[PDB]
Amino acid sequence: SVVVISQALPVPTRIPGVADLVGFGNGGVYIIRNSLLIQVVKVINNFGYDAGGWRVEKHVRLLADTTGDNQSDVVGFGENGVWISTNNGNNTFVDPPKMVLANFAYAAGGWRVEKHIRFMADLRKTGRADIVGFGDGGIYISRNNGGGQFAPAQLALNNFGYAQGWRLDRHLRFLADVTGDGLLDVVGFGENQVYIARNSGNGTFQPAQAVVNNFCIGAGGWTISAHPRVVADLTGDRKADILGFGVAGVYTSLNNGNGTFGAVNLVLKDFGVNSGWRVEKHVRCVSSLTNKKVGDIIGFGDAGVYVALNNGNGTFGPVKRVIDNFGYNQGWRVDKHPRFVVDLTGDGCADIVGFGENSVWACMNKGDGTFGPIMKLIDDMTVSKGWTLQKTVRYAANLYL
Ligand SMILES: CC(=O)N[C@H]1[C@H]([C@H](O)[C@H](O)CO)O[C@@](O)(C(=O)O)C[C@@H]1O
Ligand SMILES: CC(=O)N[C@H]1[C@H]([C@H](O)[C@H](O)CO)O[C@@](O)(C(=O)O)C[C@@H]1O
Ligand SMILES: CC(=O)N[C@H]1[C@H]([C@H](O)[C@H](O)CO)O[C@@](O)(C(=O)O)C[C@@H]1O
Ligand SMILES: [Ca+2]
Repeated sequence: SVVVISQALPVPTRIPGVADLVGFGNGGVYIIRNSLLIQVVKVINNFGYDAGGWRVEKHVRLLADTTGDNQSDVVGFGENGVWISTNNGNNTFVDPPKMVLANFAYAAGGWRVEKHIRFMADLRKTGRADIVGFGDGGIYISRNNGGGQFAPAQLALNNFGYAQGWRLDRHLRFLADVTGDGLLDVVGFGENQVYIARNSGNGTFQPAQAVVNNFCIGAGGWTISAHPRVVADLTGDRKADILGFGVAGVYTSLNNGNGTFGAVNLVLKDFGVNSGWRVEKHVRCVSSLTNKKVGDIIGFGDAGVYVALNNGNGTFGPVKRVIDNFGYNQGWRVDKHPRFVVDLTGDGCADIVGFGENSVWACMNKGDGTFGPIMKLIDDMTVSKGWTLQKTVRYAANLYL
């Protein structure tokens, strides 16, 4: 697959890759490096609930390469600005973090987790992540000029902001390449249309264009509470398509290749409301599970994990239950046990990792979208070791390649 940044998954992971696990726990930052030694290493005495007073409801914590060396850094949008702990290359990070910009923060700019979105993204092909925020006035960017130097925030576009009516309980915003030039464009599921704003590569986005009159709360009755939507390449040309988990099942609108979109089609009669899928019980993902390197469908359902494989053109094979685990029936809960679909083995076919009640578990893809047995990774970064959704943040992330 390709680099798409979403609200649900603001830290993209590489296909192929051997993703690491990163936890912002009470006591600070801990990593599990993907390797022959599986252990938890504490790396930063900060960015934690107790270590610095970091709060899920006030602050944002991400990973991103802010230097251009393909190593991920820790990035926190704190009370009064943006703090970065850079990767030292050896499973250590700079501590204390450095405050790079007095903006995009609770008390510097009036940023609110419940109103605004903050990402890091290399928006100008410099190799380094710029700060990008969907704020009040529109989209703001702080340019990453290297050496830890971030420029004062500049308005990238006067759209997709709270002022323009954008709401986290109604609407969705993504960064994804819809043209194939490698620049991440805005894709926004608004009140009545899906819009794109083309990335000009210079810290600005072009005027919004409506591309589809569906997939929205006011067009087709798509709600945040029942009908998740994603953007992902379903054909293998590196250009992002639209995919929605609706009522009858999965609908898509395919990119024509130039960032305009096709008609909306029902392509699979599963993974929707009518087949019993529920945002409160289940996790629904699109990731590459095969050597076709396109978006396949993965659902963590009741009885286990279900998969429908993309034929390579956005049509799908039959739904198969591939693992009898990680499901609601096995006690896995959306509010307690983070589950990710990411490559942990370097073959290009995404695997499964789940932060369970007692242990972190993984289940590896055989290379063809079928899976091996469940494997216990470590007894840490779990509910029973004091990690909750309300006080901790957990990601899969490529710290290195
Ligand atoms: C959340 C958010 O967007 N904050 C931004 C605000 C709002 O757009 C305006 O306060 C809307 O009135 O504008 C700034 O120029 C500012 O005043 O500091 C930049 C800041 O980062
Ligand atoms: C959330 C959302 O879709 N906002 C869009 C709105 C709404 O469609 C109107 O509020 C409907 O009346 O219209 C705009 O032209 C605007 O206000 O600049 C574009 C903006 O992106
Ligand atoms: C969420 C969802 O599945 N929406 C689907 C809707 C709704 O079923 C009806 O609009 C509700 O009355 O039906 C469509 O034909 C439409 O109107 O666009 C396709 C769309 O994908
Ligand atoms: Ca794999």
